[PDB]
Amino acid sequence: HMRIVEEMVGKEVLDSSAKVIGKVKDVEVDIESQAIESLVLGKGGGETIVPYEMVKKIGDKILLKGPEE
Amino acid sequence: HMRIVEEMVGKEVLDSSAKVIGKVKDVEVDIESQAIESLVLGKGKGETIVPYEMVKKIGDKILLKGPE
Repeated sequence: HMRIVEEMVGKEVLDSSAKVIGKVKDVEVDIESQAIESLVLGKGGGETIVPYEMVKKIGDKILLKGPEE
Repeated sequence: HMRIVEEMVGKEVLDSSAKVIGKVKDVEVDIESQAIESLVLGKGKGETIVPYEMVKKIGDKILLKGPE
């Protein structure tokens, strides 16, 4: 249960290497399943689309999983 | 497929009786099931929580409820 705008947005996404890929710009949703399918991140100064199946944890920051994870 | 914040936050949501319940200020998702919970409407400070269940269509506006 999370507020996309007020919460899960503007949130930094880190890859498994503790690097920051960017922040959450929006969230692509599949119209059918009414389900999430990917996060659209922002560079800053243009967009990166990361599959939601990559997200490992979502707390203060969003942690993507490793290649072996 | 449909981007959320972009093409869905801000749009007005209308009744079955073509009435304006409010505008979508936010949307909640069940980060586990990967499902959109409901829409959070700006008012008529206060908030209305429309079970995303209903939503019949999304165009320049959001249409909902019916005979079900």
